[PDB]
Amino acid sequence: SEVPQVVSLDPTSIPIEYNTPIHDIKVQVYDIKGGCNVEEGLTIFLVNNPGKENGPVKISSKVNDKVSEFLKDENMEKFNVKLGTSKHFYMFNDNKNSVAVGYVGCGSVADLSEADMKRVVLSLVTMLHDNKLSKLTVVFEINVDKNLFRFFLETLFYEYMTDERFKSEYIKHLGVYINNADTYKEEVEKARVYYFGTYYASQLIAAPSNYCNPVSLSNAAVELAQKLNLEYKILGVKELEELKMGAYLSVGKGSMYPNKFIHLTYKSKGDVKKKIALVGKGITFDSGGYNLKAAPGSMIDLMKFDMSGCAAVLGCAYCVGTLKPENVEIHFLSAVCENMVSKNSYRPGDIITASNGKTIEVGNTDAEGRLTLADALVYAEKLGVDYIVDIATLTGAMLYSLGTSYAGVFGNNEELINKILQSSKTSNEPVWWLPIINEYRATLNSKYADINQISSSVKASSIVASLFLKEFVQNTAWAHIDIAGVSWNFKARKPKGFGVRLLTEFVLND
Amino acid sequence: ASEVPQVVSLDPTSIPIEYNTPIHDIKVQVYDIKGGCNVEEGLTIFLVNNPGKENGPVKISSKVNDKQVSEFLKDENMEKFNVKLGTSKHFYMFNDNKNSVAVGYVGCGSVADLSEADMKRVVLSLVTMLHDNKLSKLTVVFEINVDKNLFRFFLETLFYEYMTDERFKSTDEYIKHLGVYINNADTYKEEVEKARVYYFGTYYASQLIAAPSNYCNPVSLSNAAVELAQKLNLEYKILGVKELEELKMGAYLSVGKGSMYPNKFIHLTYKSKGDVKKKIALVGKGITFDSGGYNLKAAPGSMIDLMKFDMSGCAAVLGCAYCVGTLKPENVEIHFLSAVCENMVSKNSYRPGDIITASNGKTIEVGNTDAEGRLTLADALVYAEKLGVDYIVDIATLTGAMLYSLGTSYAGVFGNNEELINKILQSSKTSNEPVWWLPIINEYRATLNSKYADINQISSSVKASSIVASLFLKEFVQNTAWAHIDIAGVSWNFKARKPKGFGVRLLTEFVLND
Amino acid sequence: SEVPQVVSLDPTSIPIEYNTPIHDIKVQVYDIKGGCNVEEGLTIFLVNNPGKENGPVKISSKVNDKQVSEFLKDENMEKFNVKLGTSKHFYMFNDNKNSVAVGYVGCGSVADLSEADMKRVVLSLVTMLHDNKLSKLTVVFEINVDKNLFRFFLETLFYEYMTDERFKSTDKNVNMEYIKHLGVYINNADTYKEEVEKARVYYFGTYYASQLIAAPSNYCNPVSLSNAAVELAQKLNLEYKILGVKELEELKMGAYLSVGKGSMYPNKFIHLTYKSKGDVKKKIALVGKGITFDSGGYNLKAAPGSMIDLMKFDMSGCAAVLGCAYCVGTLKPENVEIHFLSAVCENMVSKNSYRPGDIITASNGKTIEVGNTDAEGRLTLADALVYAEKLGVDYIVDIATLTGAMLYSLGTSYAGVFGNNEELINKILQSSKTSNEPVWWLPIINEYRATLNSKYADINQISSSVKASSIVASLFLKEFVQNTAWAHIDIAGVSWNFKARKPKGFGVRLLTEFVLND
Amino acid sequence: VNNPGKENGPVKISSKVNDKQVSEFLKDENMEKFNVKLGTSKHFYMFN
Ligand SMILES: [Zn+2]
Ligand SMILES: [Zn+2]
Ligand SMILES: [Zn+2]
Ligand SMILES: [Zn+2]
Ligand SMILES: [Zn+2]
Ligand SMILES: [Zn+2]
Repeated sequence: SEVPQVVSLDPTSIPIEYNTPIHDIKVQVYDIKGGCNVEEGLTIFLVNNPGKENGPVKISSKVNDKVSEFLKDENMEKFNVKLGTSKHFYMFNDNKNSVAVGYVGCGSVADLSEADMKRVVLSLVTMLHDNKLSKLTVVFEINVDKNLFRFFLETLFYEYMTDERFKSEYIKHLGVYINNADTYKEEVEKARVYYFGTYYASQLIAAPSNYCNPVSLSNAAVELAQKLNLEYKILGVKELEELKMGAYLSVGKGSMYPNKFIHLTYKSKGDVKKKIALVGKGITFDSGGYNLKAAPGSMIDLMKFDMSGCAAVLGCAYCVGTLKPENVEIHFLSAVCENMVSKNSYRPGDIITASNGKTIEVGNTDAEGRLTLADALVYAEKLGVDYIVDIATLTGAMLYSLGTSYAGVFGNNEELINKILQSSKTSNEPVWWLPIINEYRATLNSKYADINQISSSVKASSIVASLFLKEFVQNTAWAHIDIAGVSWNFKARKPKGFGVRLLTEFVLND
Repeated sequence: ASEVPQVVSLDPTSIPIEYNTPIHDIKVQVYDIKGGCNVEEGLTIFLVNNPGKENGPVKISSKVNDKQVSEFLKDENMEKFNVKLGTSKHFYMFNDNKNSVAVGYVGCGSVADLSEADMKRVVLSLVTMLHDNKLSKLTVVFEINVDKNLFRFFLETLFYEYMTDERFKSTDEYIKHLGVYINNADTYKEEVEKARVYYFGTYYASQLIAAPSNYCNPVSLSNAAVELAQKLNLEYKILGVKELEELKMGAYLSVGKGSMYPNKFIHLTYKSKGDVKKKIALVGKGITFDSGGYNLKAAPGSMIDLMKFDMSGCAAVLGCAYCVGTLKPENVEIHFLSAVCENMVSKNSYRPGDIITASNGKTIEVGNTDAEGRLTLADALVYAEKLGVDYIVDIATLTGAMLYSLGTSYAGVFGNNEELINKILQSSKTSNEPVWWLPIINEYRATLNSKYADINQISSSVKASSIVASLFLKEFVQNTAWAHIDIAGVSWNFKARKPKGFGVRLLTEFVLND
Repeated sequence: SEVPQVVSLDPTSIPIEYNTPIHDIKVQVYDIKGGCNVEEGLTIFLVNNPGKENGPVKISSKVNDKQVSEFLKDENMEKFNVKLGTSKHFYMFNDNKNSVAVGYVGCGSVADLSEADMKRVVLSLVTMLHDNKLSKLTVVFEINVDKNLFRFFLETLFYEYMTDERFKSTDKNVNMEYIKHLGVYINNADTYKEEVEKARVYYFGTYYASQLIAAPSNYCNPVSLSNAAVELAQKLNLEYKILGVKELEELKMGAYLSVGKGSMYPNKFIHLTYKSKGDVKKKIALVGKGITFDSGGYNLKAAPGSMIDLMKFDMSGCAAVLGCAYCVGTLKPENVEIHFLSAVCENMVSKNSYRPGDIITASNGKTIEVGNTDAEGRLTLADALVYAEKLGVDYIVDIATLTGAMLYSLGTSYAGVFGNNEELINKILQSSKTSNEPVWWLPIINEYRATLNSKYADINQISSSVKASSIVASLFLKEFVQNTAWAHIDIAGVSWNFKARKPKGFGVRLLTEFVLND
Repeated sequence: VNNPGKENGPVKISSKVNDKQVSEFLKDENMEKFNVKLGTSKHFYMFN
């Protein structure tokens, strides 16, 4: 638990902000029914137009200030609903008080996608990032699901929150005019919780590899655990050795940082109707090892993110510990380590031995993720759970298959896959089912070991990796969410925290 | 039918096609296992498994109508051999008539329900027993459960794998009969001729794909489709450059500018003789060589020597024309399409950057001349939709990225309509040509926003090419249920070094079941 | 015969210089025993010190001049050593009170100078002649050389001295004057005298080859090159025949014709024949790869190190053959009949080009699946070899810039020879030794044959698994010779002198010694 | 076994064998069903 250092100026912990300004926002919801007040700060109307370009903006809600003149149709026609196009204006109201008033365009379609709502929020955040306001209020002139409302809120909080921890003001009030604002009120605290789980995950991901390394990551998780009263355990090298976690130990052989295997457990208040284990890939930095990420495209500069799976698990723990779902036992697991080049590193060609006794021929040391997951997956399975769900920035191939938006889920059990897809729906974190194609299993037949780590022929890498992992779950329903492609936001230069909400929604729904 | 232009008089002017294959001469007889097996001339093979017991012993359970053969195949003899999948053994013995018989088995493993890929393995083992053995008869005894579709798949695969394509051999004996013993033989009988047609559909597609690009060019490919149409009584229109310009197919015409072969757009039509209740357009990418154009395929792994196969879509479509025209399904009108052209590098080629106008008036900014299939498909889809069909299904070797997403064993199906997608997946199950449903992610659409044209041909940010190509193709279908099958990954069998003829059975099952 | 043009400024012939200044040099050999007259120009001593690594210069020849003998006393020479390629210049007045330039080039301490050693010597000697205005050079051999080496010295001096200025316009060298006389002093002079005009013919044959290789692809294309061949034959009284496309079609040379499909230039197959008066004892076909430009085709030479800018040299094989024709036509050997074919064409990217994957049919009926369009050399040679074999010949020797792999195996000094007959290969290694053009014997490893098994055609052009591509290409060519002793010299690595940025003219001497010494 | 001259020629076994069943199997009429293409093999189980 002390972090080793090369020089005294090496950080020895990950800075985390738990108490964010976003927690300092008092939120109230109101029925668009009763009309809208414009007493203070910034008022935005979310508007669309079926049959557009988009067409003009028309406000439909009645407003309790003669602001009404501004939002009359002569002036609003000058503005259109093209998705994400916004305008806001300052003006005085019935009190000669300063009000700011505007709109965000919501396209032509009256049902809105995960990604369109994102574009909506980004535009709204833009406005908040450049205006000092005590208050913002939001008027929904577009239909939205209870889930999507939350998503809007979550996304608003997350996108609005800025991470300043490595650099050497916010609204205090959010008001919302919806409609059946009773149906919705309850999404508010969930949103806020989901925001933090997400944001927290993002604090870990964004934490560079020199702050966030196996030891610091393990201390943080223990601290998180402590705050939620989750049971915690950090297996160090000696117990990982006793446990013969050789694939896992092999990957970290090269690091100055001892392997740390995080095991957090959320025992449930209820009757124990599902033991579930969430297993995240925690490579705190992936050099690729001796198969160094040197090829144009390999993105060595981003490989602090290769623990995104682990962070997503941890952020999910935050949400679970907080919202306190009933009837579920949950295990939060991650084989945390670093993939480094060294005299001590495992080599291409090494035959290593997983904790289940499977010998594995390493054909490429940058495929280290499935090696550590193999050992965690046996550990998970030994727990006697019903469901194992792992989540990993496992394969560059994701980017060529589903790309940066949707993650793929592979599995050995249809009904588990289905519970993941439905969590996808309600978490509004897009996941798509991908097959484990058994025809490819032959390409893992080592000549010398029991199994190859990688195929040399097949290029469907995400599929071979799933097939590899599948060899390490004997008897338990298991799904593997590969987030290599979706985890970092390339346009915005930051983690999405992808997966926290989806995993939480998953333990909440099933 | 047009003249194939030539540079030299030695340039071939048609695709050689073999219609009467040795497989057609095979007499197939199906017998019910309950009557026992006669084991005489040829090679008699048992398909045996042992469920649950991995590599378990061979036990022959069918009655054999020969005391010497029964003696040889008693459990005590057979238990020393095992059912490991694809394992095989040959036996030689004298039957009750003092006649030498060859018997054997192919292990079918320890899983009750064989998968398409398992059965391929079995068939491959079986075919190695047919190779290098001058046999007049093979008899195959099913001691494994298969449904009707798998049984048919067994025969198609057998026929297909057994057949050897020797059209291009110059300087470098098939069974005549095939017995099959299986339980409830009478229910399987009807798959036999179906399998025979499917085999040829596929094999025919395969001959076209395997045909090299000097043989199989736009003129000779379309001529082949005309000929096929004439043999099958399908209607046909081949649209040439003049008619294509008139139709304003500037996407399709641009790709072909750099070729010595004029574009030729194939429109085969099968109409049913009774009231037509569904109209379907099947559209295949038909790029008879894809050099990549100015975006030349030069990078390692780009496989420019396999690029004759960039008309696999069109082949699957034509092979489906064969199956449909042969089986004559009712109440349906099918249009078989394929904007055929060749993507070459020339003073006349279209360029990266060129802005081109499709037949629906949409302008396209070309980012990469090697993303040419989507452009030819664009105008095909516009054409297809002007036919006013209920469904448009395209099949194309569109994106190399398929090799990185689903690999070489499962094609991707995208579409704008779930019902149609489900019908394609249904057809996947029953044809046993595996397809997986992949999303058209609307969030990527903005990366197709061109600063100058209505739309970009390619995304400059999104590496998910199959999805982005799909999204592009979707811009060219206004109002019709449409699906798109990316077979780039699966069309060519790298291990066997031949085409699969993939899609033919799939498309045919689609047309037949719906 | 008419060379097509795209614009009127495109050259319609290779410019060829036949009367080179080297031809105007009167060469006299004298016996060293009678002493050196030192009366004008430059007198160079070739001097060694066998044993003493960089030992001193000590002149051994009597010099018939008090003053020049004084200057060359041991005392005065000691400051200088014999390091291979070292040289010095001296200036003095002879007995006739005339200014006289004298010098030496060091030939090292190994009494047996190798090809590459003698080349360094001639190189040093040529630097003494460049940047100087001299009417006469005399060279004094104070080293031991056999007759072949003496000839090689002369051939090399001539070749290296000659400067190719056909493409200079505004930048012709104001300062290139050539000696008009060359005197040679050697032991047993009479025995070396034969070698002078042989050297002179050998030099021209190789220079001629060199001019064709060095002519860029817009000057040297398949029509200009074959027009040059015809002119050469005409000047030498050789029977010749240029097969054009219609005849190549009738001959079903589909492999050859496919390679040239993409070219704005019609394929032209050169066939020249030299026949002895009297009994023809040996009949030989010499086949030269003649790709006048090799883009690689649709497998374009785009990768780093593919040296596309050099690909004018892809007709080096042809050039060697044609320089051989020059030597053979000039020296008129007895009891031979030599064919000097050359399936000439250009490998371009076009709507008309052949494409990877194409299956083409060679003139012997064999179908070939093209796997890479930049393996065109073997395709043209396949048909050239069928044609050669049908001539009823005893030996077919091809020479070809076939494989860049040659740079990884033997590099830039030694060519590789492969073949189907040990005696033929040994005759090649025998002519290699007497021409001083180094060749090394490499194996046709039959084990790699299976990788040319095509699924669809009779044979693959290329291996998709074996990287020993000089061997594979030999395997392929072997398929086109049924029943004739045949060897293949792969000069991809040695044809171009990278250090001097010009052709070596590699092969002419080798092919000539081969033809002569039979 | 080989077949000199005949590319992919028939299998012909010359050795005399000490068993009448295998002798039968090895008769020319059965063995010509097979060819000598390098590496091509067949083998059959029987009772002696
Ligand atoms: Zn890695
Ligand atoms: Zn990794
Ligand atoms: Zn392309
Ligand atoms: Zn293409
Ligand atoms: Zn080449
Ligand atoms: Zn070449």
